[PDB]
Amino acid sequence: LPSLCYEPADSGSGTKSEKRIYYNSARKQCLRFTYNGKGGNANNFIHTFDCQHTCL
Repeated sequence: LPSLCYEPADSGSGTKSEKRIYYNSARKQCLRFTYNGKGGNANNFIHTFDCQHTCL
């Protein structure tokens, strides 16, 4: 599994409230989280398919 799949979810730093998807490596599921617009890390997908295809 790619190392980004174990990066913790990170809302970043902006002022937005975007709905994003991250891979929860403890649960082995792609779940919703809130992203603020800027920053964060690579465990941050626009769609669920992107997440499931990368980390499952």
